[PDB]
Amino acid sequence: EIISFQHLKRLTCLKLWHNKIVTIPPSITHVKNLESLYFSNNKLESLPVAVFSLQKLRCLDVSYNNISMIPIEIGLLQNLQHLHITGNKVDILPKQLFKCIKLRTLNLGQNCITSLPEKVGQLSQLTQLELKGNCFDRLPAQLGQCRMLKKSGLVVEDHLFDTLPLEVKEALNQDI
Amino acid sequence: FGVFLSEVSENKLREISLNHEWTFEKLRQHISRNAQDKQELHLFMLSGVPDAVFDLTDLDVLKLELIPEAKIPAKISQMTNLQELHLCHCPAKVEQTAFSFLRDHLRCLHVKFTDVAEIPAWVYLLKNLRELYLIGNLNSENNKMIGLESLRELRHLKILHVKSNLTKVPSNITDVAPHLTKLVIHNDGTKLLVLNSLKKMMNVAELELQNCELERIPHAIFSLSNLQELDLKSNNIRTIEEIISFQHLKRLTCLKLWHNKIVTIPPSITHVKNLESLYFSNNKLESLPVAVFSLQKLRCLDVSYNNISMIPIEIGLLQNLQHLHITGNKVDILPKQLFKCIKLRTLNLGQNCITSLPEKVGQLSQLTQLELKGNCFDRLPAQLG
Repeated sequence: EIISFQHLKRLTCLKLWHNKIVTIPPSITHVKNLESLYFSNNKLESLPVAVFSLQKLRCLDVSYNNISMIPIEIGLLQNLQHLHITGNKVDILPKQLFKCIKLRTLNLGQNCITSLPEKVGQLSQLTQLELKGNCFDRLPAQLGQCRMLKKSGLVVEDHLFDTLPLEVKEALNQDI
Repeated sequence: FGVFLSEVSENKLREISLNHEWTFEKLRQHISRNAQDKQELHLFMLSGVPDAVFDLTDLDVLKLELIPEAKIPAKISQMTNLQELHLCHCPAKVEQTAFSFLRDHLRCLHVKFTDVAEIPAWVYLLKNLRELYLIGNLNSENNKMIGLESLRELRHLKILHVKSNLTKVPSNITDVAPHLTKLVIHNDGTKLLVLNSLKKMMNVAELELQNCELERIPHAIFSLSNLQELDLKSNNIRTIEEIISFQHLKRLTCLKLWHNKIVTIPPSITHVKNLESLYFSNNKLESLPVAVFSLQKLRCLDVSYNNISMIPIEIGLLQNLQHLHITGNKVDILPKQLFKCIKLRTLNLGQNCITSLPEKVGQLSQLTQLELKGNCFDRLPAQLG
């Protein structure tokens, strides 16, 4: 009962997994000091829509799930850090994460993504972006603007090391 | 005296001995590999496993080959940087208290090289696997039944891989699983395949049906919308299939097939506009391929292992090609437009005793890999320099 959580407003890192989570309630406004939430072993398809009320979160509760998007709360996340958006099917990803810079882990399995715009080349504070399962053969130029970050999940082969020998080759060769 | 006949009492001494001489000083100096630190150990000789091997903290992969025994306690819960484990002709049926940290953190394996009776079962039901390596396992149609609901259901399952069996459908009703992205199978015997796969496995980015005897490609493969394959290596592909389904699937980006019987390709190869990497070999061709100069995205020239007397005037296509490969021919002439491209990195033209090179090779100053065999090799001009 989240009216009790209105008096328990200092739950800063709520964590709970290995459970029967159907969905999350909309009253998660009632915890302002919350700065990180992460779950696992949850069954869903609908999007968590009450996330933009809480401005402080740095982790997402999105492992062992079934999801098709990241929701419209993307415009207000700035101080966030962790995205283990894993167990999904989506190709599109919204062009929003050039605004937020503090996020450092895109631990995103199961996404055969196609495009990675300026949002992937803007985040200097990031250093990690996991992906397995991909076309991995579009390989955009914004990855050339990624020398501040170091390592991705699977992309380091000669498919990216033969496209664009001036941007990404000089990037991932001056980095090491 | 009757003590020394009982074999379990001798198993006691071999277990105490193999715990004895594998100290930390001996075992921890043995670890060596480059990408991941695989603990090799002579496990065919090791009848019982050691346990001081669990006292090593930078070990993330290791291999088990020909064990009689089964020992792995929850002691390796502490060194939970492990993500995959090789087991081959190897059971380990001790696993109740240790099931949870391998259920979560371990996501991959090499469970190959068994029969169809001694098959580990816990690997079926730990819900967080990503890549399966199940080869050398002679899966008959009574052995199709061992593919059950949990590996049908589970989350992260990237790939699986099957080799050298009588199999034609190991478990393709698994296809509701959300990460089938590379399905690779070996040693087909027939041309039969199940229709449930392509309309429910909506997510394969690769497929490698090596060592088949088909000439068929699934024409109904249009449902899966992000695919970069057609691979049927080691197959007599006589004439290729209906390509307007490949016009629907214009997102074919890495099409490659060889050890084949390609006569010619129809001009529907223009239809895959998003095709950047393409390499063939081992096919009989002398004719000039027609529609090849429409593939603007290209990076490789799929003309390996076929003779050519006159290469076509199609090098006005190659703005951004990256690799040559042209092998087994006799030609001495090449047109001028190769100074258009600066993108290529391999002069890869085997078996051409060509005369010399024009000014266009001075285009490719940043190039570092040149390949030929046989030349006039007497001019060798300064545009190479």
